[PDB]
Amino acid sequence: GMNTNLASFIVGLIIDENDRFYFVQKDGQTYALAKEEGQHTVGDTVKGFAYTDMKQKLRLTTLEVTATQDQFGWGRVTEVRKDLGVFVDTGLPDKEIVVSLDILPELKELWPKKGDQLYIRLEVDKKDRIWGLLAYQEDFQRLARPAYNNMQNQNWPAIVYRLKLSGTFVYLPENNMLGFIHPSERYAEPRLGQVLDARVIGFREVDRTLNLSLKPRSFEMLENDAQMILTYLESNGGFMTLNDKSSPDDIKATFGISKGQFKKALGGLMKAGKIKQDQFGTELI
Ligand SMILES: [Cl-]
Repeated sequence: GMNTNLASFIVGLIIDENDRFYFVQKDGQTYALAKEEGQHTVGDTVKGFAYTDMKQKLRLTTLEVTATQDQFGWGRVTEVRKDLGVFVDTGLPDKEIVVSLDILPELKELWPKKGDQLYIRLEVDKKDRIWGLLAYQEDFQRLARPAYNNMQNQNWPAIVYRLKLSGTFVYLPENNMLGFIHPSERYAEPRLGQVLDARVIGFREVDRTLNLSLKPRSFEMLENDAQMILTYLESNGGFMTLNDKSSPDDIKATFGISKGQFKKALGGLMKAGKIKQDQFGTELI
C-alpha cells in the first residue's frame, strides 16, 4: 500500500554512495540524499525528510524543511495549471508541491498567480502523491501576534491569505501581524496569495489587527516653508520641540523664518493632516 514514510522525518542507514548521492535505506526502500547537503559516511545513520522528486525518485533532504504534514511553510507559486491547481516551491530539493484546484477559489481571477505566496502544509494521498493544503484563519491567528497601535501611516508588505465579500485578510510577514483591507480601500479584488504594499490606516481593538489601505495618500500641496518643516521632521525622528508657541529666537535659529511665517507653515501642515502639536512640540503623523 502507501509509503507512510513519505513527507516525514526518518532515520535511515547509508548503504551506498556515488559522486552525487548518498543512498539511504529505510523499510526496504532507498532514498537519495544529495552529497552537496553535507558529509556523511557509508554505514552510518542519517536523519532527514523523505519525499519524492519531480523525476519520480525517492529522496531524503537534511536541509531545513518548512512545510511538512505537521507544520505550515511558505511557498512561492511557480506555475498555474487551470485543470490541476498551482505549483509552489517550499524549498524541497527538486520538488514543487501542488495545491489542488479543489481548494482554490472557483473564480480563476482570484487564483494565485506565478510569484504569489501561499502558506501550506503537506498531505499524502493513497497513490503516494504529495499535495499542499492551505492554512485557514485559525492557523494565521495561531502564527501571528497581536498588532501594535503605533503603526499609523507606515507601509508594509502584506500577503493575502483569505478572501471574503466584506474584505481581504492579510498577513504582514515583516511584523508577524494580521490585517484587513475593506473593499473601499482597494481597487480590483485581491487574489489569493497576492503580495500587497499596504498602508496602516487604523487599529482594530477587538482582535488587535490592523486596518489597511492600498489607496494613495491624499494629495496635499505644501508651501515651501511647510515642506522645509516636513523634511526636517522626517530627518529628525518624526519629532521636534518647536511648535506654534515657540519663541521667535528658537524658530529663527532652526528655520531662518519669522514666527508668523512659521505659524502659517504649521497651519498648512495641520490642514494637510501631516502633524499634530502639544506642549512638547510637533509630531509627524
Ligand atoms: Cl474594536
